[PDB]
Amino acid sequence: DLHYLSGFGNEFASEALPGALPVGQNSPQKAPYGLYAELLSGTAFTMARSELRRTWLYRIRPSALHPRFERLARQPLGGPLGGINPNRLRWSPQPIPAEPTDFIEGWLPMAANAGAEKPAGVSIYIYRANRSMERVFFNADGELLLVPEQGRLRIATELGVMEVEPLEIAVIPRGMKFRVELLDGQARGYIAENHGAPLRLPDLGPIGSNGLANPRDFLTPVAHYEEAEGPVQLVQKFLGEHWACELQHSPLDVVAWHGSNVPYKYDLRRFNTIGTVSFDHPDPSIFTVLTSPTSVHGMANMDFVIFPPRWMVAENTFRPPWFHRNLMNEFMGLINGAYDAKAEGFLPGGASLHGVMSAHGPDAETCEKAIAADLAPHKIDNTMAFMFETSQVLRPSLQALECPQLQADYDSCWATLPSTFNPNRR
Amino acid sequence: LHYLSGFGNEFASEALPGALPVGQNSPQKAPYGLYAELLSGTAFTMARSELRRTWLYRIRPSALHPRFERLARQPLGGPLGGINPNRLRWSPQPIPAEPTDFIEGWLPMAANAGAEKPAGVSIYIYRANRSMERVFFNADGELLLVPEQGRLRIATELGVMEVEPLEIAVIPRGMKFRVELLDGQARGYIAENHGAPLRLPDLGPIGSNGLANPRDFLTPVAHYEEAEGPVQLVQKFLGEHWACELQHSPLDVVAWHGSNVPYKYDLRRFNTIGTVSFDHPDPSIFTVLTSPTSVHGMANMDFVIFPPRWMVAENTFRPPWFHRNLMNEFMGLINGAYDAKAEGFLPGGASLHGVMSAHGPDAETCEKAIAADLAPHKIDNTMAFMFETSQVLRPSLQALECPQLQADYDSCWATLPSTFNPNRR
Amino acid sequence: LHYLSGFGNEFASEALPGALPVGQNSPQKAPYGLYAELLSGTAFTMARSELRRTWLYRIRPSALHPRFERLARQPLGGPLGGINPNRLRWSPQPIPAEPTDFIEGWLPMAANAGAEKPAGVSIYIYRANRSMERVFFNADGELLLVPEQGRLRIATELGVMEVEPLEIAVIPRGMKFRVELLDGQARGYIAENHGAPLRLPDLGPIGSNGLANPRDFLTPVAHYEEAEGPVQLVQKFLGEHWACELQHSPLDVVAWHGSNVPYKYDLRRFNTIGTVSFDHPDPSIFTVLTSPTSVHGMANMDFVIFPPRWMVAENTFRPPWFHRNLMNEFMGLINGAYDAKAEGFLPGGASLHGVMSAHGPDAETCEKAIAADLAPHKIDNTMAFMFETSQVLRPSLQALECPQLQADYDSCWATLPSTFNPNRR
Amino acid sequence: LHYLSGFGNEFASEALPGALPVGQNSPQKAPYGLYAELLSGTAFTMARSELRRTWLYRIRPSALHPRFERLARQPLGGPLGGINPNRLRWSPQPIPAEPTDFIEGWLPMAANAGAEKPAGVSIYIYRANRSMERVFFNADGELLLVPEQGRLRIATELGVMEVEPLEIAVIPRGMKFRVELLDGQARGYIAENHGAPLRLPDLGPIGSNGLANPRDFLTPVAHYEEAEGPVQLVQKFLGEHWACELQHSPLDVVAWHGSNVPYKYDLRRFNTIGTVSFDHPDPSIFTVLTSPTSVHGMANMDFVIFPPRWMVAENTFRPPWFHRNLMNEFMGLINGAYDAKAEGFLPGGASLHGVMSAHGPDAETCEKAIAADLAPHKIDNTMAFMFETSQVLRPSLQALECPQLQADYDSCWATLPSTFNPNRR
Ligand SMILES: O=C(O)Cc1cc(O)ccc1O
Ligand SMILES: O=C(O)Cc1cc(O)ccc1O
Ligand SMILES: O=C(O)Cc1cc(O)ccc1O
Ligand SMILES: O=C(O)Cc1cc(O)ccc1O
Ligand SMILES: [Fe+3]
Ligand SMILES: [Fe+3]
Ligand SMILES: [Fe+3]
Ligand SMILES: [Fe+3]
Repeated sequence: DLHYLSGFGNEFASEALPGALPVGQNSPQKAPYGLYAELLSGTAFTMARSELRRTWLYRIRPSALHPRFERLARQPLGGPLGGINPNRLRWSPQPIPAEPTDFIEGWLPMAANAGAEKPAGVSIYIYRANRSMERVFFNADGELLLVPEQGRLRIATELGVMEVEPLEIAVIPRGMKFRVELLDGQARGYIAENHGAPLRLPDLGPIGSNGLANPRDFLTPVAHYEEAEGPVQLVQKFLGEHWACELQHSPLDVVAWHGSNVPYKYDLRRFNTIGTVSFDHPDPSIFTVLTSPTSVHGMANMDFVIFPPRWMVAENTFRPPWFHRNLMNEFMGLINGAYDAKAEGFLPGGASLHGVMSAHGPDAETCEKAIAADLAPHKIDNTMAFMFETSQVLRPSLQALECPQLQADYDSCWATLPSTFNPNRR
Repeated sequence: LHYLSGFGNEFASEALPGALPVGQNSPQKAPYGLYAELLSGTAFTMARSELRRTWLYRIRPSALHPRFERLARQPLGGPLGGINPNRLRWSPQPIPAEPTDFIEGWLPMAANAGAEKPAGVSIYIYRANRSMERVFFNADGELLLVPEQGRLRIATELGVMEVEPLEIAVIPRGMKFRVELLDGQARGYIAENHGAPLRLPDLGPIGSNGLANPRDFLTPVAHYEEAEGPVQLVQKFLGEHWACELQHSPLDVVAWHGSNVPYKYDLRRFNTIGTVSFDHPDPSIFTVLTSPTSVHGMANMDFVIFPPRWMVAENTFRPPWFHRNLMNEFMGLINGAYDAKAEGFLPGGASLHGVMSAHGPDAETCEKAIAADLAPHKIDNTMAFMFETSQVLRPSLQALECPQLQADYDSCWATLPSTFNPNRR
Repeated sequence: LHYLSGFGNEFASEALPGALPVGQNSPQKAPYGLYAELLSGTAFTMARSELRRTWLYRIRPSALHPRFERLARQPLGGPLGGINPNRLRWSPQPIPAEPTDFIEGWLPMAANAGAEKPAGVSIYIYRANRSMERVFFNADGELLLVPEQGRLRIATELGVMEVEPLEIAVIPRGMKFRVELLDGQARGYIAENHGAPLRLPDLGPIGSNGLANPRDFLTPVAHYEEAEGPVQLVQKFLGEHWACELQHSPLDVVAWHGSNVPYKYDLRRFNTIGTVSFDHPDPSIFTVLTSPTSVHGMANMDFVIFPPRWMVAENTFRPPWFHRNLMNEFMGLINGAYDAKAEGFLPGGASLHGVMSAHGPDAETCEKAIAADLAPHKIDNTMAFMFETSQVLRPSLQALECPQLQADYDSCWATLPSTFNPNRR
Repeated sequence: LHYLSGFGNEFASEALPGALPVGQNSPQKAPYGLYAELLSGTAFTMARSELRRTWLYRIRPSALHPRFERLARQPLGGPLGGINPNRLRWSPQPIPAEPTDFIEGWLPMAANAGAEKPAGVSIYIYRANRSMERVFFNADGELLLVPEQGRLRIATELGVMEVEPLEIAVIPRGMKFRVELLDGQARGYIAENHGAPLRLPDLGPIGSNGLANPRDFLTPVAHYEEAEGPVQLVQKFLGEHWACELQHSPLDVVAWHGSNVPYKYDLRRFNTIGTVSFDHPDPSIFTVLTSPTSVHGMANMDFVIFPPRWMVAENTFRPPWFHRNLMNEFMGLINGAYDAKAEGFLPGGASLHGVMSAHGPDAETCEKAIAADLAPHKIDNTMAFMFETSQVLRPSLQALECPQLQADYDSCWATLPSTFNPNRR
């Protein structure tokens, strides 16, 4: 049923009725089908064209037709930041709550660059839901990157419907209205809420003009509108708060649209993974799928990086990640299988945080196997881990620090590292 | 009053002949026994196009002052309002009965940050009923002033300028000035720019002429005062008023040269660019002045106007399109009526449409425009404007409790009908 | 003929279902037994916004060809003309009698450099009376086509597009095509771009919409030929036509994806921006496409048009102002009449005003515009354009020797009167 | 021989203790009575990342020389060849019988410009059968040397380095050196860079390690000659050899410090990056050194290698894709065989595929690569490379008439079969 349009960054055009898009202009005095033209400006008007995101919508009712928004009683993001804590942290998977919880009600704040009330940089959540949304929602605080881990989602957006399963990702532009339906009854996955410059493909450098995530594989849904008359709740997230009003129509009433500010999805199984074909262990920036820049050239707001099935051929090399201390902040999760660097304790749905200059690296067991291994071409398979790497430090929420799922002795995973130093034998 | 023209020029003005040193900035014995002082409006190391600095030749160094002390009267110390995503509209602000000079009468409307940590832009509406009997400088930012009622006579260190409704003036951060109310009372708007100084927009395809022409930006000529007697010196620092008493007038600059200057501009001289075919151009096209960030293309704020202009778009919906925006749109009105809003938006009024809030023409403007007979139409007798900021503008507590805040703004859109017919393109 | 819309898109098109490999570019065994081939329009390492590259899935690789040999017929061999700083105007070019297909009919008009050392821009007028019975590619640059008389049907590697006067078309460097004349004969203008590929201008204050809207740029859908038999393949290299003989059609691309594409654009769809107040905006404001240099702001060439448009400027001299320009202004005319010239400038004609040559409205146009009663006037039924280049344009020997070159173009300004009266402001 | 390590370092080396002035560059009385001399490899005002300058402390200043005089023997005086778009391949070059030292033996293969107006890049193959009994510098550009047969002992102003096949060496413009042939004869390739100095490529997502690691670039330590006796000093200027005679050694630098240095690099140390999944990455991914232009992303030339490497791409056509390129591809071979060409391409040989020429794997390689059953495979015992330039490479007349030019290179692609079946995905 669902068709998609391909090509990251494209000026797309889609209409659900023939000729619904005005021809040769954006704002006819009398629009086709008696629709209303509406502009969704995702960026300042004066961005360089390469950075412009904006979409013209031709819709049954203007978005401006809504009564006063009011603050909902139920607020999942109102918990305070946790205390200062430099420790290396790891969480076991999050259980799905018993009480009714839809997609937006189910975000568990893990760690963020700032407090919810003054969004900046990145905010990280784990979502757990057991109901489809019976309302429509937009996020005024940022762009959303969704990384499903358990259960498929059907995401009905203003520009059309997309379905996403684990091993795929989805991105929803700031301000865009959507409704998240659960195809498998319940769902769990990771969210990076990006409050800065929109995610986009990394500069490829010497990799050139193809590879990593190829832009042909980024898919955007085709136009689709609803005509359901009767009360519909519109919720927006603003400064961390859920506010709502009630409409008497469906706000997913866009019959046609054209432009570049679009929801999209991507299948990580399609990543054109580049790595070493010789020796050593490349910097994990080499696995970058999407990135959000800052005004500081080369220092991202965040990089979305993956660790996929891949060939390991490095000769005479310590193949797992090197022991590491980073200016950046490293938040990892796991979609399936096991991650190469950690023998036990890092499960799908789990998470780790190694903040600025925290000493990390492969655990004792992994290290021991790696040095002893007899090296031949080896394909890592049946796994997908990822990282949200942020320039700003990630402060864990109080909820996360108080989480029963917060493992108590993560530090022990390094505790048995032996000295093997012998100044007498090079 | 005489003026020097040319936005961004290296000016030179002297109130006494030869008062400027010739061929250097720092003579050992300066003409007329004046003191050389440097006002660095930017870091020393800015590229030359970004540099703002003025050399002052003055009777007493600004360094001659006793300790500043916090004033009890603090117009800008009120809290920030609570979180509120709603579309907001305010009726004109009445002028207070209590004695209130220019600096005492800034009503905080909305700001990117709390007054104690200035960042981005702070927006105010000023109301005053007294001329200033003292001198003031703002350590927190550059001031953009947009008079709505009443003329201002502004005595600055670099000289005197007068501004009336339909003109704007800008006072650089740290520059001392004193505001006289020529008409007894005054009301207008203020954008306080805590970021990169306002400048002319990059014209892109518009090229090398158009919009605000640089020849129209006017700076006053040198004028000094020789009052001996106690003068209060007030500064705004991190939101607070602090003061000391001097025994001389700090407006004692006999000559100056450089680029860091106060200036004025008559909005009636704007070379308005628009469509000459069809459709409705983005309102960035009406940009008068802009403050950039380190992110190319994304301003700290754009100052944009909606002036008398020709509407000629054919087969077009001529009023603004329905819109949702990353940026934050604060609109004011200097005179007349604005084309997007039939009623409720008056001179001295304000509207705030925050990031991604759904806005556009009201139901009435909509009906009329679709049924209108398209033909060249001169919009006249109006002047609206917008301060557009990239950071969200947080309404102050005062603005949210304001009797002038309209209770039923959302109702102006309430009667928009569905006209959809799936069976008729 | 179907098209794909959106300037600069990563497009994907297949003439057979699933002819595009899914999830990769280079399968070991490609669908349908096709061959993968990459056309790199730019260096691999360009920033993504500047990247132009298309993947092709074709019956035979382009590498399957015998040695190229120089043809005896060389339309572009003529030398550069002598040095001449004068203002030049040519009448329309007659179509020659002898058989002349599209590539045989380019009359070199003016160019930044000799044809054997391509640089900047080379300008031609094409005259043809035969469809091509061969396939062609230009190794020297991107081709901007501006038809003036006659429809073209252009069969490219990526598919077929048809172009008529008032439309333009661009064929990327190195891409193979064949031109069929739908009307028996054809005439038009060519800008051959040896520099950075043409693209949409930065809009500055115009914002995110306007001028040439990206949705209006159309790219053909995949289309392949299967005619076996002998086919001549010609390439232009350093000004010369070289050819080889193939035993298959080189237009055998069954599927493709990417961003290095031919496209067309309808100039009637141009969202024309201009003055809605007074004065006369810089003609850069009419920019459709632009080729930049490494010097920001200074294009290799701007392609600018002068379309139907409302003139409403008040108390203004509305025709172009008198002008001297660093840049070099080559004008053509697709239909109608141009606003700055009253006689002598006809469809298919050309004018050249080089670096610092004094140009402006002719005496007749000037006289009328000063005397006119001013009111809203719609310029209609006309399309002029300009190729504006930063490097000087050297007229060819053929152009300087042309019978179509007018002998007394200077005379059109000869009657400009003084009207200066120092006693009457 | 000892070396200092780290591409782009501020190095410091002295052959006598304390010969480098401490804490300054220009003492009034320098240690040991030496002369200070600055070698400015770049403009003074380059950003520091781009700066190359070396301070020398030497026995006599370089200014002590008689007038230079044009040599009668001119190795590079032959003209450019005619225009020729064809794909070209040459067999290895024989070494001439006549006495020919390093600089006498450069055979021009292809260049962006005629020797008299150096621009971009010039490519040569050197053949020599004598060591130099004289000293040489190149005013026209930086030299990248790629030995293929025979070892070199290169005495430079900054010290002595030894280079063998599989290593490269770079000598900065203007620096003096003398080449000794350790094996009696030598043959190899040269890229003469007339533009921005070669440097490490921006790594992009590869990040902060990989490709050529900076620690592996080695520079010789100070070494001076005290001999008095006749020495000929030759320079290449605008393509011509000019010489004067000294009665002392110009390799008399006792101490030096700075960043403008000769260096060498072992290609066997290249941290090769490639696909660990599928497809065939752009060969830019093999970049060792690059020379930029003012156009970001578009190199003057990239130096790229094809080294021993693991081939794991699954369900993939593993050899280079068929290709047409804006850029110009000159390939060479140091040892073994290159993956894309079954026969005809030997160590010492060369290919040129110019802008938009159709290239790709030969029919033999292609056929085999489609049929092979894929498994992990280490390509080994090979080293090829490419000089890829943005400007077109014109082959010299010498190279076009060279007996070693292969008469039927096009034949290698002539047996490419159609395998298209439109009725079978
Ligand atoms: O495994 C980790 O925790 C992250 C990581 C991955 C990698 O490839 C190199 C370094 C590193 O810290
Ligand atoms: O009228 C408004 O509120 C502001 C506005 C002006 C305009 O020209 C286009 C869009 C827009 O929201
Ligand atoms: O008429 C011309 O020749 C071209 C031209 C057009 C314009 O709008 C302003 C100046 C100019 O030279
Ligand atoms: O083999 C060649 O001629 C050079 C080459 C190498 C490569 O990896 C991809 C394309 C290409 O043309
Ligand atoms: Fe790390
Ligand atoms: Fe708006
Ligand atoms: Fe002109
Ligand atoms: Fe190639």
